[PDB]
Amino acid sequence: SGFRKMAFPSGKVEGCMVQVTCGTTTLNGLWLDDVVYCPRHVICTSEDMLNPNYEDLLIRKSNHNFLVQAGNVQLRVIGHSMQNCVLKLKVDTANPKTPKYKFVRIQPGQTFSVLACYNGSPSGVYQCAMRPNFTIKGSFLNGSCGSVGFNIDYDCVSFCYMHHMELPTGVHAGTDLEGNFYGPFVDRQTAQAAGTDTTITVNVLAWLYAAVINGDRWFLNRFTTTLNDFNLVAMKYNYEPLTQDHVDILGPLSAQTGIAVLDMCASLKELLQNGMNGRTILGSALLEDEFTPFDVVRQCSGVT
Amino acid sequence: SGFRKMAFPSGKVEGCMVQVTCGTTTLNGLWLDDVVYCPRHVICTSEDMLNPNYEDLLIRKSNHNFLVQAGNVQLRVIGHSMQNCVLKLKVDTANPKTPKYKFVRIQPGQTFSVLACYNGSPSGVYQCAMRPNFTIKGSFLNGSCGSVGFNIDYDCVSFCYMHHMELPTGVHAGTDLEGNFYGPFVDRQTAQAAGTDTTITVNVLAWLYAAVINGDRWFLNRFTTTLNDFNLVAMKYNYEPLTQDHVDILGPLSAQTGIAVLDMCASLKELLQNGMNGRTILGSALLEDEFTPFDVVRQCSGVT
Ligand SMILES: CN1CCN(C(=O)Nc2ccccc2)CC1
Ligand SMILES: CN1CCN(C(=O)Nc2ccccc2)CC1
Repeated sequence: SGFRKMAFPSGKVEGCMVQVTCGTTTLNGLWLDDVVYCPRHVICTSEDMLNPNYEDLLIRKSNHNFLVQAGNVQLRVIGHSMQNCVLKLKVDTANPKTPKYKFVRIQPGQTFSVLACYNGSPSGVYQCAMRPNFTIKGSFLNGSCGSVGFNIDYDCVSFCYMHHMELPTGVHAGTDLEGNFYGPFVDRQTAQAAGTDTTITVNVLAWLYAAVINGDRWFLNRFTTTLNDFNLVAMKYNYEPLTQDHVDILGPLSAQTGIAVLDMCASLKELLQNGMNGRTILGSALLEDEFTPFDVVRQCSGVT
Repeated sequence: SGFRKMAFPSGKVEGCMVQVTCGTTTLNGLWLDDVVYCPRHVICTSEDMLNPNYEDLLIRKSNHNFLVQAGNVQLRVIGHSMQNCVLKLKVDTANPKTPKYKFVRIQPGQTFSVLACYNGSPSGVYQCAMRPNFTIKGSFLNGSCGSVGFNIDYDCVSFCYMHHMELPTGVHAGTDLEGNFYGPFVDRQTAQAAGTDTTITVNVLAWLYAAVINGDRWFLNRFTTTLNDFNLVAMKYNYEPLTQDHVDILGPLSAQTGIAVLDMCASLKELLQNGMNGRTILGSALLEDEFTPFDVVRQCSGVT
């Protein structure tokens, strides 16, 4: 029993983190097989970051200008190609600790673990969500760029995020491992403002199921509702619309708890309309939206 | 920028997790050098757990009755001794992945990472605190016993917790690695009720410093207070008393922020007396007490 914001074990990813240095800029890289992945803005001075022409900047760089260090051993760079907003540095040694892996572009509302790194060294690990406005609310200081987000499926690591940017508003933007930014963000130091940070409604409902399962039940009401009724209320509170797909995904939690999904929606509606009145749910005073229904099934069943 | 509930990288600890089976009971063990540490209630049937005489139960057990599996390779048990509420199983092989380590008995209010395991396999990692009533609010299902709490100091892992018990109230009790329970708890299935779960006041203040540092400032008031005045208010709200030691520990955050510790106390006093009025601080609607001042210095400085 008990319900925690829980990251995946980071060890498989620790074993992939390296330091990448280009001139004066040092940041993190991901060593998988004989390729090191890192943000292409490694080739930028902070001055460059105002109006960087990455192709032009790259002409001046050789393989020997990219210093790649895995612990205290240097990796030889034998090639590099810019793929979108990532550099792929080919090195002459395959990472002996390469786990089984995929690159997956996640959808907004999807959760993942971040291993925050500095100089190719892990500082810590925490569970995030891709917000509906394609930002993440990370913890990232200077040197954290190249820090990655991942999921683990038994022994396969699916890398979904590489950290690139902090917006002037202190939220974070980055890419998939093909170097495509999530949302409208670019690796430029400029006015980029995130859209509305909506609540991930399906994740809130899953978390309400996790609460009931762990004994926090005070918020269960006598009411039900409909998707359309629920959604009129959701929208007014900057919650994402709930779809039949969302209802289908919550099915198992519904079955296990014997609480219909629309009944729970109607519990959630009253919480929105009436607030918590100083009460808490799994030790939170607001409605948590960074657990997916899969996260809730996983942690309430003990998947390893 | 940004502030996250952040666990240590779990990889050094992943490499120590094994499965221990005695008859029908399977749970987790910690393999360091040629010793595997696990909860002594591995020798108990759920029936035993009502009124277990561990010495008597142990007479009937041989080295060959303790099945120790590290991945899919069995470890030979060549000896075992009961030390308090832990079994130490001597095995003929030293764990090749043994990191630098200590056993440290932590104080209440101290934070640590848990690597939740099932059958010697890590499921996830999360940051806890030892509550002032010596419970932790964990996430632990059947088979999680032997899951450990730790801190990392660069490359040294200080193991502080081994998980043993869930109280009837769904909070967790366990031991240091010498097998001494934190607080008044025993490995018996009975009426054990935790005391008052007080708020770790020094941790709240550190978190208020982390907020200011990350730009959340709305709660900064024009007032100051004194330790005695603050404490009259603290006590009424089931906050731990604040001591000069606590003030001394907050010194660096005070220096960095230029907010005197007693000024921040007086901000915290108004928060207690006036609530949040529907506002949030680092995306929380209550006052977080599971970051130590050291945690706040660490994450705001990027220690690896
Ligand atoms: C911008 N360019 C792109 C091409 N390029 C390479 O090095 N390519 C390469 C890739 C894999 C192995 C060997 C060489 C130089 C920089
Ligand atoms: C309860 N007893 C305690 C003694 N004991 C041992 O095996 N001790 C041992 C320790 C280290 C190496 C070899 C033997 C049996 C069970």
